[PDB]
Amino acid sequence: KCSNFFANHWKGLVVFLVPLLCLPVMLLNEGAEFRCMYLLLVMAIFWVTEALPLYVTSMIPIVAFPIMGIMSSDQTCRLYFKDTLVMFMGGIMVALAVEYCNLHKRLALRVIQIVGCSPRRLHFGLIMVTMFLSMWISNAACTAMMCPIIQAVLEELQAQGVCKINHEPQYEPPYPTKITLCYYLGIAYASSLGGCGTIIGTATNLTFKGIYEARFKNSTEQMDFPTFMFYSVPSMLVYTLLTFVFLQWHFMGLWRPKSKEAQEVQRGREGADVAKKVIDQRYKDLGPMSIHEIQVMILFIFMVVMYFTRKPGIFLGWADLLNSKDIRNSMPTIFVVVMCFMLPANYAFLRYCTRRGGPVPTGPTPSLITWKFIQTKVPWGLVFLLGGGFALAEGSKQSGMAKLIGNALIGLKVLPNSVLLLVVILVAVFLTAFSSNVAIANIIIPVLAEMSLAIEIHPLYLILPAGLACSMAFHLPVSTPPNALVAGYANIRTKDMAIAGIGPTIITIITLFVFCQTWGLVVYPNLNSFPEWAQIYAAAA
Amino acid sequence: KCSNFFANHWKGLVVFLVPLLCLPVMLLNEGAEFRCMYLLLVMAIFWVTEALPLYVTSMIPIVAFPIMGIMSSDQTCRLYFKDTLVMFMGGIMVALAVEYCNLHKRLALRVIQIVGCSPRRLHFGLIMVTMFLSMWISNAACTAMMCPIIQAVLEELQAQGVCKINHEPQYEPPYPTKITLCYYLGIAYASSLGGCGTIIGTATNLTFKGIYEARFKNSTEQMDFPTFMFYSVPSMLVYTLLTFVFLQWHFMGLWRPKSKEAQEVQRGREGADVAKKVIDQRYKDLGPMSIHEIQVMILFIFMVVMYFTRKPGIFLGWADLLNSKDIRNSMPTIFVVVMCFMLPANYAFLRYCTRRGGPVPTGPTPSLITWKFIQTKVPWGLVFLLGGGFALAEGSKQSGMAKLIGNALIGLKVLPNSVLLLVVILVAVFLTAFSSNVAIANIIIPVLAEMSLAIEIHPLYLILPAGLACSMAFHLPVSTPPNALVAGYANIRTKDMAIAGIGPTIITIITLFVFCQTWGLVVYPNLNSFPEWAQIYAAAA
Ligand SMILES: CCCCCCCCCCCCCCCCCCCC(=O)O[C@H](COC(=O)CCCCCCCCCCCCCC)COP(=O)(O)OCCN
Ligand SMILES: CCCCCCCCCCCCCCCCCCCC(=O)O[C@H](COC(=O)CCCCCCCCCCCCCC)COP(=O)(O)OCCN
Repeated sequence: KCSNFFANHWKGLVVFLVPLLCLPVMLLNEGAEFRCMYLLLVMAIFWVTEALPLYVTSMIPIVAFPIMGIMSSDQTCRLYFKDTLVMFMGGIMVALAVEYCNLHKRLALRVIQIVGCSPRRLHFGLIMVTMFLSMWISNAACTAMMCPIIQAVLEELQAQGVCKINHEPQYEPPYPTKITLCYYLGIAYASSLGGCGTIIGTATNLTFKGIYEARFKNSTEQMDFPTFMFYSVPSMLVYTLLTFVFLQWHFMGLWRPKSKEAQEVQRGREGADVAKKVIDQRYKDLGPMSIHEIQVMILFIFMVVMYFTRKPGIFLGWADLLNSKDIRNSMPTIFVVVMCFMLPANYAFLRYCTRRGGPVPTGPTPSLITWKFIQTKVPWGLVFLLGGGFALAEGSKQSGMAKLIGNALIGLKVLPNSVLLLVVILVAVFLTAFSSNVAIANIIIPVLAEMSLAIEIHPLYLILPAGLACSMAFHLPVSTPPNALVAGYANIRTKDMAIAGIGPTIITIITLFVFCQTWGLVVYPNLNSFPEWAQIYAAAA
Repeated sequence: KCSNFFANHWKGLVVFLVPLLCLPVMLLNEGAEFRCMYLLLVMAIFWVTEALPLYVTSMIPIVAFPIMGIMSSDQTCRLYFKDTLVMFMGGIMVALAVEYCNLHKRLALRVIQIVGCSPRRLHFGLIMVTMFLSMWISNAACTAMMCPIIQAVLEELQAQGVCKINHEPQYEPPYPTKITLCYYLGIAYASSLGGCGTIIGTATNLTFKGIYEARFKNSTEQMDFPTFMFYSVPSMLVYTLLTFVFLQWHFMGLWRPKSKEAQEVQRGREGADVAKKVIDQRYKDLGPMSIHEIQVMILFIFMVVMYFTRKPGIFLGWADLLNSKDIRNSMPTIFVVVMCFMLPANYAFLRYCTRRGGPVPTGPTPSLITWKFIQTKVPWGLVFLLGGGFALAEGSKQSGMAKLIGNALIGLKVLPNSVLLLVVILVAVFLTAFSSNVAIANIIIPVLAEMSLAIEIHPLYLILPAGLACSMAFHLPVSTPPNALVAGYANIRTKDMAIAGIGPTIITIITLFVFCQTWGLVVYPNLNSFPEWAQIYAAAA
């Protein structure tokens, strides 16, 4: 029974020991940079193990930094709540606003009518629409939005009888069937993948954009919003299609002509007509567009286009027009939220003022969304988690440990650049797979910045592939909040998820390694050589 | 039927008209100070009218200020997490932690045992314990904690047959009768009143302390933690006691024995012994004190002690001990939160494996508090409200509103100082009566500071009484959240509460006007004479 104590109490022992075990690192060496390293290491161990609730560990810098003497208490508390975080919160709130009026259901059904009711065509349509959705909102919001539609469509096919929701016929909740697992893992993976396309979709893009633009004010290259799309989208398409093919083969016998599941998908092909009838009758059941949905759509489109035109390459941009003070992208999303609270819902009140119509509303007209709804659904804990990364970045920069570790990693000079790039990709993936993506990106990026400063490489040549690499996380439930939500709301098991995750990782390293060296040259032909403006920085350091 | 239109849809009209109607303010006068004036006025009129939800309107500065050119967008978002805010949020969290383990029940029952069980003594005991609890934590959490205890007690008395909580069946929610009205209003008023006690009682104290420290740094006086308590406590005891007496007279038949309420109280006196049996039997039912409660109590006391002495003082100032960089009071509360997450609940597991006596737990022991609980209880909206208040204060200082309005009120020098102080108190209370406290403090403090600079009057002499008075709100449900919670919990017709408000307002005004002039001179010696360091700023302006 001495083993059972280890079985049911392992989470506590790690908390008790790890600070004590790692205590000597401060004591032996002198500089407070070692104290910063101690804090970073212990916080990382808590993150990866999930001994404490994941959010609460991010609070530690508040007590740590003033005691360690690294940074003043007032500034450290200030660093959490920055404009990017406001953008992210506004995005989540407007996504809930979309969810309120059921518009996503209509969009899904319309796409289904477009594609048809064949099983593989169904899967392809869902993957593509999920990618398109997640290109421009929060990933956790995207998957939470889309999942109930998924449950509805497979329970409709349950009424059809082609598939089974749970692998066992209810024999802990029962294991889901291969088909259901395929659908849920597909939506999760596509949701995660979509972030790489656009700056706005996932916070990691914003974080390393901020880090790079902070370190080098004098960079000739710009990392512009249209150019970021031009770099990102082709690879995005290639590996999302490859992930589709791999997932289809792994679960449904796509390229295996003979399988028991192949008979199942052929049977699903047989009942195409009845599925078409249930789908188009179901669409008919929704009814014509209400106004409510119409202005929701208008606000969403306005928000996206208003992001697009903030000093773009082709256009002058409104930011230059309103050059009174520097305005970030936080303004449009909050503008949308406030208006979404202002505007009415049905406009029936207009009947009394001028119209001859009969009906008149009895009470106050409800607005688009109600604060009672917003409080319950949004995951408020994310603010601390996002703030922790900024706190760590600022602390590491001011304490100077980044310079120490960068000058420590100086032996890599002998290697040719391409193999160094491969090593960078591999280490970035390995680090990401064990925590939240934003935190890992904030840890990793500055030391590579200083490394490139030292080992005479153009910095962006490593920074951009690294930042793109930080996004993927495919085989840990704790790795990425969309994966956590998909673990919820369903009965997926960790081992099967991990073994399914082997494909997309291999695919994404291969495709980044291939397209970076080729496409970036077209995007930037100066990455290979070392520019003079960076030589000035090197001389400065 | 057009009467029904204005009766039902006025909230939309105010939103549509007021921003448009108040437009000429910026058009007629060129200075950006008037733009800031317009912003402040429209925000305030939205606040008082409650057309929009209270929280959402405070978002407006982060969109208005970057466009209007007063201050950059980055700074505005930075203001929303000044350390006082995280201190307040942590205070709410630890209050929930106390709530989780039923400590308040034990405290209330013990105090009831100490005082007695006669009706008037019962009411007095509840009032005193409510005040003592609200001494240290946020007011909304305090009243939300204390509310169901009163429900239980009145249910007990209903079982005894002394009185009925409901007024009458069918004379829409039922009307409450006198006794329950008295009890609930006592709870609300006592909570709000005792919140005035110390620095940590309510966000207004933190707000105006921070403003005073920011505007003036060379001043002799400091308003550290002990001195504020010394200035405040003697007054709060007096007006709390007088409030108790007034509530006894108005609702409970104190001095009028030839009244119907006198006979019911007399009937209550005979049955006091049976109620004593019920009370102490119920206390016996609750059982002995567990380790859980002991731990949470130790953490609470440790937190308050760290506040008391760590900051500069005669004995054992730990801030002096760790003075590499200045550390504020944010550390202890977040320390308590994270520590409260770390510790276990039972200790049976660890001790039992070594001890070998007693059952082995079959699962991991839960921590003191669970993030699921924190998710659904904290009023997360308060962050935006406090941020809006801070933003308004900073913007008014930056743009030049304060200097203009202070110079505009230059004429008030003719009146004697006591009369001026009385006018300040009266106007402060009247403005507090409309909207939330922290907003009024933010609007009022800076203009008073600049005016007192102009009139050559020691600024503390006015700023402290006004800051104390801003807490006092006793009339309308929108004025302060505890009133809303009470009115919602048991339906209260606002007419009765408004009528009952006439007592505490008069009592508080009189006792403040007397006790300031008496006690402040003792605690602060030089208030009457204008100090030289203020004259330096006077020449600076
Ligand atoms: C100068 C730099 C400063 C940096 C500061 C950074 C912030 C703070 C960092 C940490 C500081 C030390 C904190 C120590 C906390 C110990 C918690 C022990 C919890 C515990 O007993 O867990 C059990 C195993 O540990 C054990 O068996 C533990 C053995 C010892 C138990 C007795 C502990 C007594 C209390 C010690 C704290 C001081 C007094 C507080 C009143 C397993 O239990 P489980 O599996 O059920 O866990 C379920 C999850 N909770
Ligand atoms: C060159 C000058 C530049 C100046 C710049 C500075 C000033 C800028 C000011 C911007 C103000 C924007 C205001 C937008 C909202 C207007 C108010 C609408 C209120 C409303 O719906 O009222 C209804 C009653 O009818 C009414 O109140 C009757 C009027 C209805 C008007 C409808 C307007 C529709 C606008 C277009 C909407 C669709 C497109 C959106 C992009 C419902 O009132 P209620 O009380 O029942 O409900 C209240 C919510 N629960």
